[PDB]
Amino acid sequence: AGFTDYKVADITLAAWGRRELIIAESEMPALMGLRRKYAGQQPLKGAKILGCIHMTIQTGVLIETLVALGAEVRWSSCNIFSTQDQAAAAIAAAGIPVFAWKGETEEEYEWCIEQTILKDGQPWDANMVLDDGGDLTEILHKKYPQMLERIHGITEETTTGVHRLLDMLKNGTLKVPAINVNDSVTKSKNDNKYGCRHSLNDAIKRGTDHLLSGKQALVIGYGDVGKGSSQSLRQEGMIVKVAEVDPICAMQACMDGFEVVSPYKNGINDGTEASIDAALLGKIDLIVTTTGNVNVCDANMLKALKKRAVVCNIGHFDNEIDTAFMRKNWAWEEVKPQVHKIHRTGKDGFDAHNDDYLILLAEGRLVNLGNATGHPSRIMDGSFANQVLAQIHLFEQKYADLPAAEKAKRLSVEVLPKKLDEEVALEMVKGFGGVVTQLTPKQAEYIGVSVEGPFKPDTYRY
Amino acid sequence: TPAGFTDYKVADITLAAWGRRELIIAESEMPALMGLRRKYAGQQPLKGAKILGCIHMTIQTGVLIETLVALGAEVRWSSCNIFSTQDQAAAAIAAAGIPVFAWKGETEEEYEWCIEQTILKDGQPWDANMVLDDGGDLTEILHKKYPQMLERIHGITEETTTGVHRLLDMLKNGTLKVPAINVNDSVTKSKNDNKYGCRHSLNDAIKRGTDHLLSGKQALVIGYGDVGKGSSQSLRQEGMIVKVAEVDPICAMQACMDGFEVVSPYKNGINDGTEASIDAALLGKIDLIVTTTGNVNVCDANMLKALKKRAVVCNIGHFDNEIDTAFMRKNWAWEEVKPQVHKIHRTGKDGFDAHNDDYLILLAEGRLVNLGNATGHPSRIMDGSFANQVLAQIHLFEQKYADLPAAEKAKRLSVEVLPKKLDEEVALEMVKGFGGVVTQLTPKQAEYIGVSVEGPFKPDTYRY
Amino acid sequence: FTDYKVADITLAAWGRRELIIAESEMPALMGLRRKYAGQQPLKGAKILGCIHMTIQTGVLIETLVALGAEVRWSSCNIFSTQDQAAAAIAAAGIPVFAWKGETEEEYEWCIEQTILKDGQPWDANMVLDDGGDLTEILHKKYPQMLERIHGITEETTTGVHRLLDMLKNGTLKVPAINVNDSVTKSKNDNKYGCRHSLNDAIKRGTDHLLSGKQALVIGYGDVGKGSSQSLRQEGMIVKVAEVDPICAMQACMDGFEVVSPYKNGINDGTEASIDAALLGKIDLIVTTTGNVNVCDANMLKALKKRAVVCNIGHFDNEIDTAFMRKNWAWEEVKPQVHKIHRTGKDGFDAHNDDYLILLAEGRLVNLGNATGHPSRIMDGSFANQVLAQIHLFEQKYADLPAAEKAKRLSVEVLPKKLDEEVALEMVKGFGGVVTQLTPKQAEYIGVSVEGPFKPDTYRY
Amino acid sequence: GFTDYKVADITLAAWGRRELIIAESEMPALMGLRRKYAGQQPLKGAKILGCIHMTIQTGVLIETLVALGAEVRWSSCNIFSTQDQAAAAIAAAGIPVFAWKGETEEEYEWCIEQTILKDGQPWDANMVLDDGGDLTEILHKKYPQMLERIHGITEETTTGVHRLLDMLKNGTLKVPAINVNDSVTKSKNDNKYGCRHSLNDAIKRGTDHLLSGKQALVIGYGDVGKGSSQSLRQEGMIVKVAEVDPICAMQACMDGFEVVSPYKNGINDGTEASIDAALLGKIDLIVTTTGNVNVCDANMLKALKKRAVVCNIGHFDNEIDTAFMRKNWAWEEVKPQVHKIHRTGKDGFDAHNDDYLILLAEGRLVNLGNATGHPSRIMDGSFANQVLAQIHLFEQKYADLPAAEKAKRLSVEVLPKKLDEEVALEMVKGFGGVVTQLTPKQAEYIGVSVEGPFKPDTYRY
Ligand SMILES: NC(=O)c1ccc[n+]([C@@H]2O[C@H](COP(=O)([O-])OP(=O)(O)OC[C@H]3O[C@@H](n4cnc5c(N)ncnc54)[C@H](O)[C@@H]3O)[C@@H](O)[C@H]2O)c1
Ligand SMILES: NC(=O)c1ccc[n+]([C@@H]2O[C@H](COP(=O)([O-])OP(=O)(O)OC[C@H]3O[C@@H](n4cnc5c(N)ncnc54)[C@H](O)[C@@H]3O)[C@@H](O)[C@H]2O)c1
Ligand SMILES: NC(=O)c1ccc[n+]([C@@H]2O[C@H](COP(=O)([O-])OP(=O)(O)OC[C@H]3O[C@@H](n4cnc5c(N)ncnc54)[C@H](O)[C@@H]3O)[C@@H](O)[C@H]2O)c1
Ligand SMILES: NC(=O)c1ccc[n+]([C@@H]2O[C@H](COP(=O)([O-])OP(=O)(O)OC[C@H]3O[C@@H](n4cnc5c(N)ncnc54)[C@H](O)[C@@H]3O)[C@@H](O)[C@H]2O)c1
Ligand SMILES: Nc1ncnc2[nH]cnc12
Ligand SMILES: Nc1ncnc2[nH]cnc12
Ligand SMILES: [K+]
Ligand SMILES: [K+]
Ligand SMILES: [K+]
Ligand SMILES: [K+]
Repeated sequence: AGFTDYKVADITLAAWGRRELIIAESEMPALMGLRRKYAGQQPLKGAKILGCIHMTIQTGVLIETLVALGAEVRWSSCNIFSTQDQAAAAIAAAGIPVFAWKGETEEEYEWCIEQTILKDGQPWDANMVLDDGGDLTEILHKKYPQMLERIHGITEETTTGVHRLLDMLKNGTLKVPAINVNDSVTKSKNDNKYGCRHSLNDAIKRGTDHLLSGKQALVIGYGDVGKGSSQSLRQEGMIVKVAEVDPICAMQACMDGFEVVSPYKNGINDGTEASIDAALLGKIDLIVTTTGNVNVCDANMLKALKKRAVVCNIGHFDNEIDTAFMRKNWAWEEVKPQVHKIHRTGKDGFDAHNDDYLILLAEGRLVNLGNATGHPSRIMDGSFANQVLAQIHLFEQKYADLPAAEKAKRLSVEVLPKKLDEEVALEMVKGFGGVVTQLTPKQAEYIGVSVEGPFKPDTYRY
Repeated sequence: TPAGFTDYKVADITLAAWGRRELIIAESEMPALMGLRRKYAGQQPLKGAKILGCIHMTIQTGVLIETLVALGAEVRWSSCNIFSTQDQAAAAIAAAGIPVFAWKGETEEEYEWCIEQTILKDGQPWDANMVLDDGGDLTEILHKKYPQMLERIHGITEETTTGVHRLLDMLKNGTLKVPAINVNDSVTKSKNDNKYGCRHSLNDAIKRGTDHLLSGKQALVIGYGDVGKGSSQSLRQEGMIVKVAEVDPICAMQACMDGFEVVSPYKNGINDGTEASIDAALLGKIDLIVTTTGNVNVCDANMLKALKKRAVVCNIGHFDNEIDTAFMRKNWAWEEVKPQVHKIHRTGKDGFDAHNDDYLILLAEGRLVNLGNATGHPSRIMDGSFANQVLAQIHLFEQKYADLPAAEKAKRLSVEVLPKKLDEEVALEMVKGFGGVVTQLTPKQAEYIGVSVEGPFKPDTYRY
Repeated sequence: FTDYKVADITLAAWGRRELIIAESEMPALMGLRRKYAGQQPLKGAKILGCIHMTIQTGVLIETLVALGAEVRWSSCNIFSTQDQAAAAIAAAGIPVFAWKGETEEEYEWCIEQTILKDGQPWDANMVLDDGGDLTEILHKKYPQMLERIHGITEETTTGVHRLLDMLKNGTLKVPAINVNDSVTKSKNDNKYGCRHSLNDAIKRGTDHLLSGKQALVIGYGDVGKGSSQSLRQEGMIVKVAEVDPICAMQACMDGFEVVSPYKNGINDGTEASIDAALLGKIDLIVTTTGNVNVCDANMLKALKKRAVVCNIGHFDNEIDTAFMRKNWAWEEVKPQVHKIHRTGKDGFDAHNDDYLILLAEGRLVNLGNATGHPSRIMDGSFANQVLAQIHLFEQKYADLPAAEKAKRLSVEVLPKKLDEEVALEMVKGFGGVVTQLTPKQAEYIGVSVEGPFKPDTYRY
Repeated sequence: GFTDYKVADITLAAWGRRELIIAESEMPALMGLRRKYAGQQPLKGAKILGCIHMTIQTGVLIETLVALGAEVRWSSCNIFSTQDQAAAAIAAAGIPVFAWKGETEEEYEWCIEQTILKDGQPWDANMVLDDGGDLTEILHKKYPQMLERIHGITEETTTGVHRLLDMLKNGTLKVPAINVNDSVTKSKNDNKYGCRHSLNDAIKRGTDHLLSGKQALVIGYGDVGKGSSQSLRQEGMIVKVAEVDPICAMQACMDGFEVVSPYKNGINDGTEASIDAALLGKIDLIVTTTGNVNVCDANMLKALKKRAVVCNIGHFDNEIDTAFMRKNWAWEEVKPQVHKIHRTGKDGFDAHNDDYLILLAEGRLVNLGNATGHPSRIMDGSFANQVLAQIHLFEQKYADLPAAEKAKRLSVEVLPKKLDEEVALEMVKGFGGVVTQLTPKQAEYIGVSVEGPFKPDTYRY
């Protein structure tokens, strides 16, 4: 009542969002377990969290868990297409500041982040940051250093954001410590891999309703996202080829039953059209970029792709695909929101029955969130249980209140302890109805662990 | 070849020409190992090395042995398991003039005697200066029984998870006398050999031992580490309905996401020692149990008593004590079907009825089943592991730990892994052997993600 | 042009964009347009059509029209229409009566609107049907219209069954072609189509993770085979129920555990007969049988809390949804997704944990909660439909003498050569290359180089 | 003093018996018939000439026929498919069997002749069980007087049925036959899932090659090609499929395989120029599954990637042009049923030559040649059908009918669906599966009897 401190597409979607949040709570036992465990302790009482992450139903359950543990938040999405408008509405209607809708312009995206940072035109009294991709983190360091003086930490969701943090640390420009949430095993080897397994073919089906069985796919990259993406397509019956620059990841692709190829002859990308394996790309029906790198589906690749191939990206940022080239040279025909036919016949107009087009999904933005709903609740449970534990840890450490000599000793980018990683995993397993076996004292002694764990040395790769 | 060569003990020297035929085939399947031969033969980096080697005497180990020799080493060899030798591999190596003491079907006494025949030459300690081990038995015998020989040894290169665990325990207790390289934890070993090797060779061994249809039947895999992951896939890809047990909730999470039901042999996961804690309804439905843990007594006597009639029991971890075979020897009658395949009649100890329906089928007497009942991992997978072995041997031999003063020795007494750059170079040769084409980063791309164009491509923290 | 009724005519441009995409996905059907356009084999045909008004059906409709036909069209399910497809067809001046979310009364009205033109029966002479509802209405309510109709081409397993029952009973009035049992229909559409579209519909309705959860698929015919694969490939632990031991054998060999909801498989009506331990572990039940009450009231009571319940057979009586309407409280999550609260009939607690999630109110879930089968699969089914329409229309049964009619009153399938010719176009659509026998090789196996390559008994 | 047999080594009998006793526990449909019909002795007076792979599984079939009252004289239908411990155990039981692994072609013919002749004269045979048609052909060509007294042939496999149908077409078939192959519990169990189990099995035993990540080309996508393709894909091979039948090719595409032809545009015109050399030069493994002739021809063999494996899982070895390889290339035996074929010439080879192919089982049925064929629990279905087929034709007593009645009965038929379903039910119970029973209302609703059959005869499963 009287609450106007938000901006969403349609507040009347709130009841629908609330119904979906109630379903999602039953799919997120690790997060709901954190709510029950810590609600009395209120470990986030006094925390004021700036949050920048895809404003989905799953993020709604994360926000309400932080709030239930005592935090106040101000929220935005980290992508212009990833918000679920009913989730945003349900959060705003609960009295929580959120600035997010599906289909933002770049200008609106920046404005939404700014509305979390500023309250009534002045810097909010923020003391914690939760980020996915590093955009909020970057704006705070470049534009609001006085705010970082009073911030105790950053908890960063995703591979790309972690890389940006490590670059700041290397350069001496990171102002507050961070937890790399991505590299919990219950994040990286759950969300990044199995989440894309679930949601990649999901988004492609919703966008195009194409049969995938029997068609040819090229997955660029075979890290955690590339592994999950390749499985998402292979399990549908696609004939999947994999490209990689890392020979260890390429080895895994071979042993997993994929043919490893390069878009470039002998894998040498010298910028000429002559370097493109036109015979290979002329047979590809679907290309997916998974790298976190720049220009891995480039202009000459796009020119050589089979007519009517689908082009999409599931890495964090759209510059994996040279969409700028396509905006400059080719005519875009909107099929429906986040689905565009790109006519390679020219820039000025198109024939409605032209056969020489590509289908681009989500304008090159994260395709699982742009054309579907991203990862499912029961996977995001893992990632967001880690986020909550990381917020608790850094808020309780109170870095901003430390003397300068003590700050220097704690300015780092760290992961959560393996014991907590395991405790999140156990809640996930119980959610499936799995029954973990308890070591006898002799067995725990034999392999050199405590019965309650941790069960593996920190070097273990799973 | 050498005139009058008698410094070996194998089952049947007439298998040597067959073994050599298979070695020549394997060379074509092991491009990383054969690349090291081509790259380093001229340099002879192992000239002067005298390697004690203890690892399964397979055709794949033959190619490893002849790679070490080609690079300048002398070796004396034994198997690290009583059932894992391929007799034609041992024969071909002996016929090449290489001391080898190994045959399929050793007794435990013969197994120990074979290791001692590598340690000893003409009744006295060989002047060994390198060790290559798989599981730590030779490492243990040297420390326990021949500690003075370790004064001349520059390093141990240890193949497998269990062996590394034993080394780390020695290091922490102050009992390890020479530095070691953990070959297991190269990604081109652990995430190639331990996983994909078992995927290939578990169902292979079960088929050769039993010729049982696997499709449609119920399996329980104990463990979901690298071997458990590969083993579960070996069975699921055949159409088994696979359930997975784990103590590690992270590994259990992966099993659930990989499409397996995660269960415990014990009610609520709690073993209280009693038969009442066994989930007898679960175990009464299981057609196949596979242990993969590297732990002790994970398929215990009460589980064995509860298993479905005519279930197959096997172990693919390094040591046989994963299964309580001792209980079965004490209480139940063993009927050999053929070598390494026994029906174990639960009707009693003394005799058995030839037509009794209440038996279990034990493979390889509970020893590593892929090597006991088939041929272990294929050459193209062992290529990764054994390329790492050669590089580790070169590294420790060139470091010359035994020649350092006692102060410098304390600084280098460690258990280390190979650097990621080398791991990557092994993988690249493996990928090329499949005909795969790795893409080269542009300078701008390499700058963008913060790597060199030549690698390494991942931080040391990366888990693949 | 006002001779239509759709949800929103302004969706026409969107539907037309998707029809142009779908044409590129349907080489067999577009090949028929190109090859028969000159002949106009359906010139003079007036086709009553009743099948899911999807984008794929739009390409079928426009193929029939391109070959000379006139049509009047309705959907064969209340939830399966894609409104943009219906709009695009209406905007092309083709009469269609169909929208997503019809009531049962509106569904019947829509069929009647195809049957009647300007308050009088249309001079129809052909029928295209999916499930047999239009066939049934013509026989029961408008039998004199059947005196001018040359044949029926029936799409699906349930409709074929209904045709054979009338043939057996002497009540079928016109000849029919069983389109379902072309191999490029039954062993393409019924199986692979459900493989594509079942997990699709479950994700769109619930966004549930499927990996690691327990499913029970009731049935293992073609739909059950495809459905089981749809779930297993996502990582579900899939159990299968069957009454047919041969289909059950296939499930075992395919790597599924075969179970019954009933102790020892005996469904004697009592709660005591339910395997409550089994059902208490199931996260998802999918019915695929074309039978009645295979997910019954006692099974629904025993199911794990928050399990998903859906049906991908033709009719919603596979699940006892009437029991649930009578006894439990329905909370709509969003269209075609309902939480059914087992706490009672009148009202519910918004935070109650004891509910089931029913998709599409028990109607065909792939069409109700997603878009049904993809264009490239429907290409096979609808190429057969066009060929079957050409064949019956040219036979001109309604014009034959009575004794000539008695000899042609049957339910037939298309010849194998045509089945193979559809398959060849589908294979070419994937870039596949079929090998041609040498004369010696064809002699050796006793076939012609042209084919057909298999005897009519071959099961593929 | 039983001497009416010839096997490799009779001392293998005890080992064979141990394996028969295990296989009995894996064959519930077949052992179910043994228990059901033992008292009635429905094959009393039957005298069966059998020609089928002398495996442990065939051992259980033979002893089921004998337990039901039959006498038999047995041979293998392939020179490499016998399991010598199975043959020894059968001989040691007093059953005439002439079979060993590694027969020459002359010995193969001699073995069949030893079943046909007893003490130098025609045996008083009155039934035939065959797998591939060689025994059936010899009887028709050489022993027509014996066929006058034979009541029927029960034929196991696709190729043998084709041969029967050709004879029926030509009016040369002299006795009726049951096509056992086309029971669903045979064709869609044995032909498909049996090859799924045993193809990668045989390749591993012959070569120990890693299959994951390598390229395979499967020629054919019928029942054997479907199972074979799955055998390789499930191991992680990248599997391409060739077909002449566009419906089978459509299935391969929808099952997630790339469909390719060895020949450019699929046109096999006999020229080297017609070979897709780029494709063949990428293939690590080629498997023929067709029942056809020369589907892996000389020009394909010349074009294959160095060190590719070549094998055949169709009934006969002429699927591959091995004659060409014998005539032009040097053969190096690696071990029994594994040969390197050196494409450098005919007159000897270099032991370190890199340009060779690996041929398994000299192109004969590779699952049986290099491993043990299908597993017992799959063969259970096929051989339950064989037993039922033998009972049916023996009880019809065709040989004793008047000429006019023979004419009405001379046919090639399948077993009725009710039997096919009952076999399937015993197989499902063997897995612990529980089939649901229709209610009366449900049976009425779909128009079937509660006991079945549940499908019309047109149903394809
Ligand atoms: N859409 C989602 O829901 C989602 C989920 C998790 C992460 N992500 C994002 O996806 C991206 C990848 O994440 P990750 O965890 O898999 O990282 P990763 O480091 O595990 O994998 C990236 C891979 O790309 C490869 N690569 C780099 N440049 C390449 C090139 N030119 N050609 C081919 N391969 C190349 C690398 O070798 C590496 O193996 C990041 O941007 C991450 O933030 C997205
Ligand atoms: N046979 C082969 O070819 C082969 C190859 C590689 C390694 N190995 C051997 O296999 C064993 C396992 O190796 P790994 O690399 O997988 O090790 P790992 O540590 O990766 O996996 C062992 C797993 O067992 C689980 N576990 C332990 N005790 C358990 C119990 N009581 N119940 C259930 N799960 C339990 C652990 O949680 C762990 O995840 C070692 O002995 C190793 O030397 C064998
Ligand atoms: N949704 C779709 O897109 C789609 C596509 C094709 C067909 N269908 C419909 O799906 C249904 C099934 O079609 P089909 O082609 O698979 O038919 P089918 O005859 O091939 O299979 C139905 C199966 O259900 C089994 N069954 C019957 N009663 C059972 C019971 N009580 N418990 C367990 N199993 C039982 C039968 O034994 C049979 O194998 C029909 O209604 C058909 O019209 C739907
Ligand atoms: N080894 C075994 O255990 C085993 C088991 C069953 C059958 N078989 C034998 O295997 C063979 C195949 O049996 P099936 O049941 O699969 O028969 P099938 O008729 O179902 O399949 C053979 C397939 O080969 C295809 N084909 C023919 N010539 C071809 C060519 N030149 N190129 C590509 N494809 C071609 C046909 O179109 C057909 O689909 C027969 O000889 C049969 O007797 C062997
Ligand atoms: N559903 C989701 N919600 C929030 N962040 C995500 N990242 C990937 N999927 C997501
Ligand atoms: N094991 C086996 N025994 C007999 N015939 C077979 N055909 C295929 N496998 C067989
Ligand atoms: K979601
Ligand atoms: K091996
Ligand atoms: K569709
Ligand atoms: K066998």
